Amino acid sequence: SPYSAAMAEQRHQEWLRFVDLLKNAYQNDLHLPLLNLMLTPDEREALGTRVRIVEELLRGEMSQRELKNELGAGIATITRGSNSLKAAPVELRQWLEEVLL
Amino acid sequence: SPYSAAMAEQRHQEWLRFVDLLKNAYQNDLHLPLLNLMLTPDEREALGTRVRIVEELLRGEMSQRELKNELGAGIATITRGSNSLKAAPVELRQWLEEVLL
Ligand SMILES: N[C@@H](Cc1c[nH]c2ccccc12)C(=O)O
Ligand SMILES: N[C@@H](Cc1c[nH]c2ccccc12)C(=O)O
Repeated sequence: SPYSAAMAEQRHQEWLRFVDLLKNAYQNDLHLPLLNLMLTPDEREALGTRVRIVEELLRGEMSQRELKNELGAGIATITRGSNSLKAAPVELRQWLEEVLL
Repeated sequence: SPYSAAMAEQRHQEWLRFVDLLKNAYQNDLHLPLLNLMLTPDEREALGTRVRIVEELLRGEMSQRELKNELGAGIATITRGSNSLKAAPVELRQWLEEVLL
């Protein structure tokens, strides 16, 4: 059932319903309460850490091992982060270099 | 070590940086690739489902058991959603009723 075409199309629309919800929360300055509701504390912590991983990977100064030890993350976490950043569109990465660095 | 005011301070700074990066991404129409970068596929799926949990809990029509069975979720997931909703500030909750119902 989970691997069906119907379940996949529903999943895509459900995700975008969240994205649009959050867009509107930011517009009405309800983003912080919404994200407190919608996420667990450990998810929020992971997201704060992932920002630093992306930042430091784009910066290119720390090695992936240095980065793991600085953040208390596992090597595999850093590697997933690196894989995802490698796959990101150029337009995002270019912007991230502007705003994160 | 993770259980200190210093680490709580740092975690919040890091979380707010994510929140503000994403705020900025929405302003620049880069939210979609940023969320693809920063979240896993199971995380996005879970967020899409949690929007439905919150929607159906506010609607008040389905029982929590009906909800669990419709979404293929555990009872305890529905319970966590219900707990967070009961604790939500009224401004957030009223706005969710507005936009989701
Ligand atoms: N998009 C990534 C999410 C992710 C996992 N670990 C990370 C570490 C850093 C940055 C992003 C990530 C993925 O699907 O795997
Ligand atoms: N803020 C909630 C996140 C959550 C977990 N499961 C949910 C189900 C529905 C809505 C929100 C949630 C929490 O910390 O537990």
